[PDB]
Parts: sequence; C-alpha cells; structure tokens
Amino acid sequence: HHSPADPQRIVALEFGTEVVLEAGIEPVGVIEPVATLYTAEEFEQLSTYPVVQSASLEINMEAIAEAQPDLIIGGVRVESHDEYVGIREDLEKIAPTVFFDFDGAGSGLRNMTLELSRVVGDGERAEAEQQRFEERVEEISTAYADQLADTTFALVFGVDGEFAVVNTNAWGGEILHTLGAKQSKAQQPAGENFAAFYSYEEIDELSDADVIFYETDAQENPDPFTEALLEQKLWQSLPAVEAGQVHPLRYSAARTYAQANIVLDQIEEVLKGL
Amino acid sequence: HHHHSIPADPQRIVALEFGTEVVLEAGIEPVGVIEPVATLYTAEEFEQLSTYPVVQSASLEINMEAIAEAQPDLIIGGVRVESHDEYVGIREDLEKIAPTVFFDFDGAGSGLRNMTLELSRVVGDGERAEAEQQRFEERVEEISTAYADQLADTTFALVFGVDGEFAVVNTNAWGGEILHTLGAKQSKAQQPAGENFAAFYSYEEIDELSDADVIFYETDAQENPDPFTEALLEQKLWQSLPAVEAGQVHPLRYSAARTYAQANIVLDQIEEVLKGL
Amino acid sequence: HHHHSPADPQRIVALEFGTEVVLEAGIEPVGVIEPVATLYTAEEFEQLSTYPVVQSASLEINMEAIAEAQPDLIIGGVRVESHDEYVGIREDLEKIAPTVFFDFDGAGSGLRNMTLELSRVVGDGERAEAEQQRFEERVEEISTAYADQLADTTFALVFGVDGEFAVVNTNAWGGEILHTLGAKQSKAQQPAGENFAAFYSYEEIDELSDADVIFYETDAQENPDPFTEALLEQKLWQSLPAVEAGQVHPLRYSAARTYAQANIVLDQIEEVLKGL
Amino acid sequence: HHHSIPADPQRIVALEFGTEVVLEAGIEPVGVIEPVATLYTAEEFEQLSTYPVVQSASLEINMEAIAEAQPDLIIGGVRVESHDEYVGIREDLEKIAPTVFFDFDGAGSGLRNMTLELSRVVGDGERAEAEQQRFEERVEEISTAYADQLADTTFALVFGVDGEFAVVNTNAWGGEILHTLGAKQSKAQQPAGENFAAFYSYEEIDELSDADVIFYETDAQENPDPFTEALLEQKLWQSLPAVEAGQVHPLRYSAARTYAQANIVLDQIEEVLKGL
Repeated sequence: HHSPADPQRIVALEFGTEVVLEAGIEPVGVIEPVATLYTAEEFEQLSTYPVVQSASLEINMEAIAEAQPDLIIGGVRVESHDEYVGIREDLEKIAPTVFFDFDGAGSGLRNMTLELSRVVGDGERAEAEQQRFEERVEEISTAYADQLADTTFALVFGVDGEFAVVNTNAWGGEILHTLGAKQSKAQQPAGENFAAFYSYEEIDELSDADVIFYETDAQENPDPFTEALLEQKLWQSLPAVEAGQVHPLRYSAARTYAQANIVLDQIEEVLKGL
Repeated sequence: HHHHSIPADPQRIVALEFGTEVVLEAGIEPVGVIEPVATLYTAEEFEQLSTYPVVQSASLEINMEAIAEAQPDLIIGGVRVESHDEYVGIREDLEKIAPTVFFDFDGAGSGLRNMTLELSRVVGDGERAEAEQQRFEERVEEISTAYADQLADTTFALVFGVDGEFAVVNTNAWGGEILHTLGAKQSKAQQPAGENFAAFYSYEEIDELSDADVIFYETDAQENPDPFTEALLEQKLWQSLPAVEAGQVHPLRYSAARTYAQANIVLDQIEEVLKGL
Repeated sequence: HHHHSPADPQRIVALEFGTEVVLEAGIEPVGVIEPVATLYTAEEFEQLSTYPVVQSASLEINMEAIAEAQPDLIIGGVRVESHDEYVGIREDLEKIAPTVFFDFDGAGSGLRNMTLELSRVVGDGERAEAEQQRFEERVEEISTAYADQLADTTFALVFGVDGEFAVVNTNAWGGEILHTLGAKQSKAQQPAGENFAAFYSYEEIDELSDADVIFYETDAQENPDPFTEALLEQKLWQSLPAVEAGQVHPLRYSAARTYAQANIVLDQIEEVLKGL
Repeated sequence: HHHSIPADPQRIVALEFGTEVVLEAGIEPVGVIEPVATLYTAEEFEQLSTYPVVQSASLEINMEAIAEAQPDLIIGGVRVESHDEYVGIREDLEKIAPTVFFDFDGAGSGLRNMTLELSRVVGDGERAEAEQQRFEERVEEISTAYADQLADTTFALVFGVDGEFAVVNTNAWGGEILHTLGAKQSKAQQPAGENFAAFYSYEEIDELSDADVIFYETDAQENPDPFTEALLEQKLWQSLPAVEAGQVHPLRYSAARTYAQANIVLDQIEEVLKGL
C-alpha cells in the first residue's frame, strides 16, 4: 500500500499471464497455458503465443532470447528466492527482469500480481481493483452480518481418491474468513496447511455445512475429481446437498484483485438467497 | 488565518463533502447532502442523513440537476488543496444555482478541523465551533500537565488494517497527530513513514510494535473495527505484543477528526486510557 | 381566503361532499349523492337512505331527478383537476336552482376548508368556523401536553389494498393531521416522495419496524376493509415491534372531510398518546 | 404494483400468461403459446387457433418459431421459483427481441398483479388499472352488503382430477378471492397447509359434509371438465348436505389470471350471495 517505461515486448513467466491478460497486452513468450486458469477464449488466444517455460517451471533461456523482449515478468515462491536471484542474473543478460515474491496461498498472490501489473504500466486498473475489493468486503461483511454468522460454509475440491476442504488461510477460504463467515469443523484439522484432506468414507465430515462451494475452472465446470466427489453416495445425504445449497465457485485461487472480486460477487449471490 | 481576537442565518444549505459534519454539529437540516457513508456517523445520525436528498456521490461526482432542484440559499464543502484548480470551475458552475463556499485543506492534521471551523462560521454556527476549538486547546493543556508522568513513560501506537497488511499512523495524520500535539510519544514503528501518513507492514513484521505500551486501533463511529483491522487483531503474532499481554489495546473513534468536536472525543478517549495507567 | 377576522335555503340538493355539510348543519336535504356506508355511522347511513338519490357513486348527475326535488340551492365539492368540466355542469344545473361549487387541491387541509365554505353557503357558517378554531386550539393543546410523547414516539398510518399495503405520507389524510400535530412518522413513508402514500409487498412489512405506534384505517364504525384486515393477518406483521407491544389501533375518518371529522382524528390520536 | 422496450409495440409474442393480456388489450399477437380451450371463450379459442404456435403446453419454448414470427416484443410470466432458469432464457430470447418477463409468487393475488404489469407494457395500462380499482371497490362493497351471509355460510371450491378430487385452499384461485372476501370455507381446506389444494379420494368426499354451498370449477362456458363431472356422480357427493339441498354452483374463471377475470369470479359469488 502507498501513502523500462512503456514496454513493448513482454515475456510472462509463471503468474505473469494473468497480469498481461488483465492489461490488454499481448505477450511475446509465455508459460505453458493450463486451460483451467482461463476463459476458453483466453486459452485459445494464449495457445498461439510462444511457449517459453514448461508447466513444471523449467525455463527455456533460448526461447526467451529468440522472443527478444524489453521485459521479463514473473512471480516467485518466497522459499525459492535464493534459486531465482541466480535465474534473474542469468536472464538479465537478455532483458530487464522483474520477479516478485509472495508467501502462502492468501493475499500474497493478489498483492504480488498487483506489483507486476504496476511494472507493466497497468498500475491504475490494478490499484482500482484493490480498492474495490477492500470496499466490498466492508460492504458485504456488514450488510449480511446476520447471514454470515448464522451460516456454516464449506469450500471443497476433489483430488484423486480424496477431497479437500480449503482452510482459512488460502484461496476462497481466506476470502470467506476475512468476510467473517464461519466454516465447517472439517476445516480445523488443516492447521497451517491450505486444506484438510479426507476419504470418500469421511464425506459426513461436511454434515454441519449449510452451504457448500465447490471449486471450478474459469468456465464454471468442475474438474473430473471434483465431479467424482459430487457423484459419491454419501454426498447425497448432506444437509447442505439435499437442501439444494451446493454452488460452484469460479476463480477460487484469486491470483489477482479482479479475480478476488469475482469470488466476492459469487459469495454475495449466495448470501442474498439466504 | 483561522483564529480570531453570504446569507446571515442560511435556510436551505447543500452540504457537499465535509459539510455533513458542519450542519450536524449546528443542528441544521440540509436540503441536499453528499451520500452518507455509515462509518463516519452514529447510528442515529445515519438514519437522519438518509432522509435527505443525495446530491453528490461517495466518489465525489456532483449532481448539478439535483442541487438546483433543492433550491438552496448556500452550498458548502471542503476541498483537498491538490484539487484547488479543478474546484475553481466547480464553484463557477454551482454559483449559478446559489452562493457557493468551498474551503481548502492541506494534509491530514489540524488542517481538517480548521477548514470545518471555517464552514461552521459561514453557516452561522461560529460561536459553538470556536468554543470547541477553545476547548480542544484548553484540554490539551489540562491533560498534558495532569498526566505528564504517564505521557513521559508510555509509548503509544495507533494502527489500522488493510488487506493482508497493517498501517501505523504517523505523527502528521489523524489520531497519530492528536497524540503528538498532546505530547504523547509513539512507537518507532512510525519511522518509515517520513512525510507519509502511515508506515505499512506485513503480518510478519508485527513485532515492530513491540515498542508499544498502549495500542489504539481505528474503529467507526460506533466502536466497530472494519474486517481488515479485525483480521490484524486475530493474528497469532499479535498475541505476543507486550501491549496485548497487558490488556492495553483499545478502540479509537474519530481518529480522523474532521471537526474540533471530533478531536475532543479523541482526547476524551485518550484520557480514559491515561487514567488507567 | 378561508379564515375570517340565497339567504335562508329550505331545500338543498347535496352532490359530492355536500352530504357531510348538511348532516353537520342538522339540515334535511331534498336530494343527495349515493350514500356509501363506509363514510357514515350506522344511524347517519339509515337517515341518508330515505333521501332521493340524485348523483351516482361514480359521480354521474341526474338532472331530471334534481329538478323534481325542487331545490333552491345545489351544493358540492369539485377536485380542482376537474374544474373545467364543472363550469359546464354548473351552467346546466343553474337553470334549476342556484348552484355553488367549490374546488379543492391535494389531500391535506384543502378539503376541510372547502367544506367550511360549503358550510358557510348553507347557513352553518358559525358552527363550521367554530370547529375550525377548535381544531386549531386542540392541535396547540395536545402538542404541548404530550410534547415528550410526540418527541419520542414514531407513528405510522397504514391501509391495505389487494396484495400490497400502503404507508400514508406526511402530506395526506391522517398522515397530514399527524404531521400538522408535529408527531414523527416512520421512515417507511420516504419512498412516497410527493405522492400520498408508499406501497409495499407483504415481504416488505419489516419496513415498519421503525414504528412505536401503528394506526390502521377503518370505516366510520371502526371496521377495517377486507384488504386492511388482510394485512393484519400476515405472518410478518406479528413480528413488528409495534405489534409485539400491543400498540396497533384503529383510526376513523383518516381522510377527514370536515373540521369536525379532523377533530375526531385528534381525539383518537390523543387517547393513544395518554397510554404511552 | 400500485401507482399514486417499444413504446407502441406492433408485433407481440405471447408466452404463458401473455395470451390473456393481448386478448384483453384488443391486440393480435404474432405468435402465441399453445392455446388451451378451457382458458378462453369459444370465440377466443377460434381466433387463438390461427396464430403461430411458439410454446408447447409443457412450456418448452421453441426459439426458432419465435424468430420466424419476428416480434417487436416478447411478453410473459414466470413462476418466481424458476427465476434462475429464466435468466438464461431471457438472455437467449433477447437476441430476438426485447423481452419482458414478470415474476409471480403463488396462485393468489400474484397472478392478477403480474398481468396488470404486462398489460401496462403493451400499453393497455388504463383499462387494466381501471379493473384493479373496480375489484378493490367491489370486494369492499360485497363484503359489507352481505356480511351476514358471509358469516353464516360455509363455502367450498372443488375440482376433479383423474381418480381423485381437490378442494381449493384460501391462498389460491377462487379460494383466495373467497378468503379475501371474508367468507369461511369448509374444514376440507385444512390438510393443504401451505399447499394450493387438498386432494382426496372418492372415499373422502364426506369431508365436505360441513359445507352449506359448493362451487365446482368450470371452463369459460360453464361446462365442467370430465374429471369434475365424474366427481359430481359419486355416491358420496350425492349425499352431501349442500348437494341434496340444491346449493351447488358452477364458477367460471376460478384461476383469476387477470383483474377482469377476478371480477367475474366476484359477480358469480355475489349472485349466490343474493339468493341466500
């Protein structure tokens, strides 16, 4: 918070993609697009751009050279800071390179990307969105204070053979918490971790929820593992389920403030219905 | 100059930004007001303000048509000095409707409550407003000498929360300036601010406030923290601060004292805490 | 001006709003508009049925039946919106007897002053004026005897309609007389603006959570219409602070047509103020 | 709803509930939901049968047919429980032409108010508003003109289905208009709770033993449907006090989709109220 100008050819490494898309910029090189992170049109568009870093984060220094950038941007997990002071000294031979660190799975992401989209000179819309967020959690937290306190929420997604319950310190779970919304006792075992994991045998764990969000991709479709969860026998017995209070939640990860505001939009729609 | 040594008695006042408090304090019912923001007002005050025609948006966009319709005899408001040229133009426009008085203010300290003193005068409520300024000055002297010892020993802090970060208010802004004016000392967590109104910190850096014997956090006019300040208060690392362990963390209403009446309530709150030390 | 500082009419036809004038004057009309029994006490209604009907409830005037009543004076009120229409009619009617129409605007004090003039025309000027001064003295008297109540207490005046209810505004009928008194009334009336009431769905009944006292309109004999009765029967209604506390009351003559009726509103608002 | 996108639409497509509105407006529609004869007069049904069908009796909307009709405006009503589902339909339909859907809660006053809205939009606002006020006046009129009979007489509104029969509750159709009116209705209502109707077998017809008068639903031309007809043949129907006593009557337009219809329900209840 507060109290190489005008770049033409930007390479966007991990967490860079969202910044440039939000900025209206076409990047000259990009990390390998995973389709779950983008609207179908954004995925189709990104697939025409040169792939410069793999989904497993190994960087092609020759691809980046070939793309001839003014500016390389990226987000870095703080625990690998040491590894990346080497990477950016190397990369700086090719162009001015800006990494930013973030810590955890909460506000660190939307703040890290706030930075990056300043650097590419989109600082105004970004800052706009940060302020919008801060005003809306203020607005929503008080307007639905009764609902938020009465209601037990849960936010889930499926993995292979197991389902997760997102914690108070990550993705949409953080945003629910900041909002003053209480969440299932299934959450508590997570501790410092971002989620607590359970077997299909343990689905009853969610029986105290009045509303359940499940994570979906940018097109409101669940991945096959979440889909496998919503198909389990025990899932049909949940008070939240048989009461018809199960909803999708797009952009759960909140990689930016625009995305975090779409999460709030979706929480509010569910709040009105109570 | 603010200390001393167009209609008299105006009937239909339109209170743009910072004019809301002026007319409230003067018991005047305006004919048009800036869109009420609930956190600036008491519960009772906010209901009352909701019965008046909105004439300006929270984002400061002015509805001239609605202002004309309210047929006012006086239009009042405060202007940030960096916008002075933009508002010479807004004044020309509005003056076709009614006599329009704007006052400028610089910064985040005593400027604000003097700009409102000026509006209070313009509005006919000069005597109460000057009384209140006289009172603020007298109490600062009274409290200063009566608690001299505590103010010398106690290191204070004033914090508020943003999304994922918190702020320490500087000595040149809001309640942090009223502490200073009084001669209270404040945590070294202030030091990065410089000329800015606050120093920002990660939840990691909460130890910086270890310094503080007492801590104030900013609330609304009804003593409630906003969610972000509440998120600060909940952190694990917060529970280790010496001021927290000692049970010396308190709400602070009207930290951003817009009027002298307001600044006097901040002094009131600072005095109760001083009595408890 | 309404405030001051055919001589002796024997056979009076009383068109719309004329009825209330002769009743108050003790005069027996020779012809009258169709009596609608919500407007009168039981007794008054019985007496008004034995008078030859001369104007329909939809305000259609029967010139033949008027002539046959042999009037020496035809009186009536006229909404000022229909002023033009009615110089035509007065022209036709004056060929039978002297015809006095009087215009009225709005839903506030307009009415009771127009009947005051009709009362003067008819020969009843003294009682009518007296009631007018009486209304004023009682508003002063009440206003200061229960200043504390009038200061604390938030009133609300409702009537029902089909599927919705109305909160009466400060500028009409019983909500005007409350305002004239200086009583304060629920925020629920704000959306009316310059209109005489604000409408709401039964889901919106908690807007009146505001109120310490609620009046509901009734007919001259203290029975609510079916639509109002509909409203008191709703579920949400029994969760209203005003309803929990037993402060819901009828109000006759809410749309006070004369100063006598306006005084009976005051009378009713006074008996409520004692109880608080 | 009470007072205190083409302006002059040429080509209207009437989805469910629009049919009554354009009929009432004098407007020929350029496409229509599948006509159901029971809802219309014989004349009305012939005319409706010449307009391009655009929606099925099961409310599957044929987007294509709608486009071939090239409408100005697409009107219709929507059950508020399907509000969600229909935000995708409107966004679809609005590719074709400006779409005005109005939500309605329940089977009672909801309907006639939701059609009042639609009647405004196609510019028949005056007549439609006129009926609304005429209804409200008549419910007051009839309620006090026959207060004795409403207090004394137990009513019931019934209709047949396949193998069973129904009693209309106080919150739906003509059962609501009876309630609104102050009429009491047979204990047969009570098993419905919040539902629109109680269903019984032919073995349970004696549950109407307490009714003094019974209305059976008919179509716009006073013929009962066959299921209703079969009800009226059952031994236990034939034994009911009200059936034996002569006091069993048809009731057209029980559904009261519009205020004009609702008023025809009233004329019919009034007619029976006279005879008592």
